[PDB]
Amino acid sequence: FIGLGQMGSPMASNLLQVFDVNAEAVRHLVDKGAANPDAEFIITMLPNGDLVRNVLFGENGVCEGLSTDLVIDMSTIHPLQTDKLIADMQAKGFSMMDVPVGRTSANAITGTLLLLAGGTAEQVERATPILMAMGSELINAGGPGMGIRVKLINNYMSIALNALSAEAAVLCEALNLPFDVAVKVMSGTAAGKGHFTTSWPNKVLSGDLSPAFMIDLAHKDLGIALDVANQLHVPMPLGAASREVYSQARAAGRGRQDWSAILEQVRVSAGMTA
Amino acid sequence: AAIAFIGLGQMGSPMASNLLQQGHQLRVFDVNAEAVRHLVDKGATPAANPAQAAKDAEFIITMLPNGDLVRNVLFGENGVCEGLSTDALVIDMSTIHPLQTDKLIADMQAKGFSMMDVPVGRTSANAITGTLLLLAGGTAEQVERATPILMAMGSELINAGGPGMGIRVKLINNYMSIALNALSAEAAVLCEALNLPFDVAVKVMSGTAAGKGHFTTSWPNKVLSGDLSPAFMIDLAHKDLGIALDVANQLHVPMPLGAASREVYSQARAAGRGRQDWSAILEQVRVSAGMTAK
Amino acid sequence: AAIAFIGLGQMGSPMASNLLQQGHQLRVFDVNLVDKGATPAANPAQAAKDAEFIITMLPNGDLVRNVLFGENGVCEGLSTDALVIDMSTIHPLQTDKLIADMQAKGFSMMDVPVGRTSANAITGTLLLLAGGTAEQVERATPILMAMGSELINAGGPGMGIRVKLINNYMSIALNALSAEAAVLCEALNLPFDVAVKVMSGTAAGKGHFTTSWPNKVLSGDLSPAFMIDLAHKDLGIALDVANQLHVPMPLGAASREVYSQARAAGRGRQDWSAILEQVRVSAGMTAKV
Amino acid sequence: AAIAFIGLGQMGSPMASNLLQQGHQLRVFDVNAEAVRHLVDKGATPAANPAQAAKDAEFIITMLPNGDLVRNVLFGENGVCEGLSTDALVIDMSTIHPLQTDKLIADMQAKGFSMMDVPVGRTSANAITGTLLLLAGGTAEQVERATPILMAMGSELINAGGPGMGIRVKLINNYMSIALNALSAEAAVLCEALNLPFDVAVKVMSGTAAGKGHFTTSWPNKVLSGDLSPAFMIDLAHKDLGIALDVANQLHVPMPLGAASREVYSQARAAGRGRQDWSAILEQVRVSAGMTAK
Ligand SMILES: NC(=O)c1ccc[n+]([C@@H]2O[C@H](COP(=O)([O-])OP(=O)(O)OC[C@H]3O[C@@H](n4cnc5c(N)ncnc54)[C@H](O)[C@@H]3O)[C@@H](O)[C@H]2O)c1
Ligand SMILES: O=S(=O)(O)C[C@@H](O)CO
Ligand SMILES: O=S(=O)(O)C[C@@H](O)CO
Repeated sequence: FIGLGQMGSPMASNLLQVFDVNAEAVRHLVDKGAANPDAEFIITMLPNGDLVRNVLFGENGVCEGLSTDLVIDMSTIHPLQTDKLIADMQAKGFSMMDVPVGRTSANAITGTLLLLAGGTAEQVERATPILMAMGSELINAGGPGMGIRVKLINNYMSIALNALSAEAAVLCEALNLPFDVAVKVMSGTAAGKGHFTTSWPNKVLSGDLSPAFMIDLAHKDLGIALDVANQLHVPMPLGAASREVYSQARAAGRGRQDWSAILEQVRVSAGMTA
Repeated sequence: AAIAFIGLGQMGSPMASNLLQQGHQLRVFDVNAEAVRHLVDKGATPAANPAQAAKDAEFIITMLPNGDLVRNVLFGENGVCEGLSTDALVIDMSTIHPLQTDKLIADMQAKGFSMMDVPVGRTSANAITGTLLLLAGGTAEQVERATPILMAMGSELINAGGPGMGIRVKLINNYMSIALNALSAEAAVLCEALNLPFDVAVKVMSGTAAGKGHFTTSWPNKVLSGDLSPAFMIDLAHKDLGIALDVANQLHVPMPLGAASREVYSQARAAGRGRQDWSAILEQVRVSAGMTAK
Repeated sequence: AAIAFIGLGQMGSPMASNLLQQGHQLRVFDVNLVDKGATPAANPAQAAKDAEFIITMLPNGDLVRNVLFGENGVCEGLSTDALVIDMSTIHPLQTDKLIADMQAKGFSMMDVPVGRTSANAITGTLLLLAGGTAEQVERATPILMAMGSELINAGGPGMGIRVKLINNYMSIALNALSAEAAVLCEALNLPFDVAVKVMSGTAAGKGHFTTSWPNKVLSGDLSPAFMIDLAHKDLGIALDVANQLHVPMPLGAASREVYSQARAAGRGRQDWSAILEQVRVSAGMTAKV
Repeated sequence: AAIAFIGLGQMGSPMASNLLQQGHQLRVFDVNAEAVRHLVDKGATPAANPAQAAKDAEFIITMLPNGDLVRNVLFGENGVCEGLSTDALVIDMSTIHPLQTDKLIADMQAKGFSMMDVPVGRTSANAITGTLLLLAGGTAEQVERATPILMAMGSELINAGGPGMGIRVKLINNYMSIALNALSAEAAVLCEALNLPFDVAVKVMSGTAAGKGHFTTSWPNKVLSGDLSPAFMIDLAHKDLGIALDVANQLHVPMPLGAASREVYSQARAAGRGRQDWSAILEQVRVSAGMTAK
């Protein structure tokens, strides 16, 4: 176990049923059961992909003391950094898999993390028994580097959504609507349940852009929301940006398409095809 | 009961159709005569204008595209006001500006008339099957009076808890879902650009705040309880957002909402919230809007 | 000349005052100048009776319509020989509709909104942004030069409001961008005066309109002087630094996603002036180059 | 003088060409052998790698796309450090991350070598004519030593006032100019969508802060003098921005920078700045960045 941070410390604690630069962190794990990296499994849980590399390949690195018999990076790092590390370890005969975790440090404590299993379909079994104690659910990401990839998508979505949710909630407060009422409504719609499993499956994801809710009408409602926010001085940077995305969809002739067609617009914007 | 229905559009037409199916007597108006004709086939009496539609109706329903057309249908040349009785109840089910709704409810309360806001959640497919989400504003008395009529058009009613609270919860819901659609698109195209099957992303996000939202997950026992002690620190959220935007920018997936959201997290860091729970972003947006800190 | 003036606000009041000072005869109305020689009127209609020129200076295009076409409106008192001058800053499409709805009833209407502040309204040194026909601008110029010091022929009906909006959009948004650059400057402990000296030698301080654009994108030449890929990369460095120093840069952040869209569309090796072409395509216009 | 020049791109090539024209001896390296060949025709000595280029050079110039390629050219396999003397002066004229520059200047100061940052303002058109703006970081001694070499590539030099201050003022300049290009595009396309000739817009904007900028017009005697009394009120600026965004949204001209800018003005209004001069936006962005109000 390399890394005794907000996630590392409780994860290692659940295993006890070790190296870190902070001697106090070392001391806390010793009083629950190494100066640098004959173990079957190396787990790294470190803040960035540089520290992971410097802990595997640096002066007094893991590689110098590692056996030819899975290294599991559970860190949140750059996917391309993960790909290069898995290849640079595959180059020297060693096996490396990416198993980052979903959910927070509260779930790390209770061993109820979402385990986001990258690496080979075979390789998942080899580490799976060990890591299925540290989380409550495992998702087969379906290849090397797919673990960190689905972690990034999930974290992007949840972190940005928090900012958007804040704008909606303070506009709610500025309009003197109890938040409890907003939440009750939004829990029954895409607002609370998301579009991924509601508006998208039978429309854009099925290649059907025939309208259930038209982009023009969505665009118009966004205008009302931004007028209200601007008269009540609730800054809504995400709302403001989102209206200009809808505006781009209108410019491209998608005005009478279903709102799920925004997905197709962002695909075109990224230089993808239909 | 005797109902006037003005606005026979994608929503209006099947809503009015469900009222007739439930044995109500409808006077219908809309500028499109074909829309009028579809409801007349189904038993509605046609009216030449809003005034005629409103004559001796207990309930006046408007379903129109904006608050100006609602005003011009209530107060304009041959308006609802000209044919309305002081005993009737006006239900605007339109999505319009909440402050336009407040002014219309007051300008109808000024002339002895009763007006309530009952906008709807869900689409035209649900209007057809009478399974709309009914977002009932107006007084508890007005909601009780109107509920029997409303339950012919929708399968669920939510008491929004006052005049104008119906349109407000509609606006908050629609703001959230319309903007979220744009954010969801950024996540899905970054997913595709990284060659991750989308079904895998959705499976993962369905188990976290990404798919379940923050309102009922990260918020209740943290910021909404006045506890800002970190479960997930703003600085770490800020860092992960940076990685996402670096990747998107290397793969040329434009993420305007992500990019804006990082500058919100940056503002939270500048204000000393870096070691607070990510739910503290709510407190940052409240301060940013000139509200008193909780 | 015989003038009706409707709207005696922060701008209206001193503008009408300068018209009287220049020996014009004013009928004035406002919902809330007589000391200074104006005849008061009970409503727009009365104000308009036997006026050659009707001036409106109101906060929005709805109040302009309700003052021209409403109960006791200007149309009620206007002659077919008179000229309506809306000097209000309102929606351009609202101006177009008002000029047409007045041309429909035999009345003549031009847009002459004003640039510069209420200090300039007081001294009669406003920037006059003269829309309307060449004839209407000639006819109105003598009246207008009593309220402003400089007149710009916008070159048609509705072009007055349009050039006001474009100018004000550009300057108001630029203020926000300039702020981001200046605070990042301070966060890096670079004296501002040094940054300004440097930026005065580049498009940063001189702008792109008259520097990098004329001989590149505006000439249909997209061959690089400065490549979009490198511009995109520099924006990345700026946002990383700002994010480490907690200087929020919402305009920078948005701008990088615009450059990112230009890269997605295959413009990475084009000149940075090609961003104009990208925004034209984004707005559903036909590509020029 | 004996100069090593590594990076013969859109900037590098003509800069090195101007050094040869001024009778300096250049050892040139680039991964593109055709770029090497163009400067060899003009009198340059080709080198197989950075090391060879650096052997017995008084001045080492790097002009590369990013700070990683600069490091790999200075410290990599057959790097500049392998052929560099303790007597030479390394001048990175690249646009890279300021912290990457600080680390490179320190990692070269650690091995007895001298390194300074002299990035350039203006484009490759100015590189060709030797009229670059030279943004001289490093010590005043290093700037004096390098100035005669530098003045062959640029027409003016600005003493940025220390190591790493060259790249810092380059970043401020480049941030401003790159983002301004995006904003200028929004204004010009809204202009076209409204069927207003651009030349008319430019004539007007040339007489205001739109064309002249705020730094030297609206800011000096207001916010930069500590005076926030209005010439143009934030509320009025906020209103005009709203009209522009309504028009753009009706004509489907996407204006992401405009839309973001209005939310900045909105934050200024929430903070009580509505009746302050528009120059007070500077003070709002300072507060947003956690700086003390001036
Ligand atoms: N283009 C401008 O207007 C301008 C002006 C001022 C500053 N800058 C900055 O100056 C730098 C150079 O810009 P440019 O316009 O010359 O770009 P460019 O891509 O035309 O020049 C880069 C050159 O470096 C070469 N190169 C890349 N990696 C190399 C390596 N490891 N070893 C040797 N050669 C290598 C490339 O082949 C190319 O010839 C960048 O940092 C840029 O942002 C650009
Ligand atoms: O993935 S989420 O649960 O939204 C965030 C948590 O994983 C913190 O890293
Ligand atoms: O200095 S600017 O004219 O803003 C751009 C050019 O120098 C490229 O770096």
